[PDB]
Amino acid sequence: DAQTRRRERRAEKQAQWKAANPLLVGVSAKPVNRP
RNA sequence: GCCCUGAAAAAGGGC
Repeated sequence: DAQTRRRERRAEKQAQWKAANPLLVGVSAKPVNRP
């Protein structure tokens, strides 16, 4: 189809969403900033 | 068949 294909074009929407939605991404997979 | 929206590995929508 074209949507499933468009999803590959959504990697920017996914990586932008995934970047701010780790909570909805692999439980226990949230980065932090306190070394 | 082509997309668009959804983050989607839902749900949706237009042509």
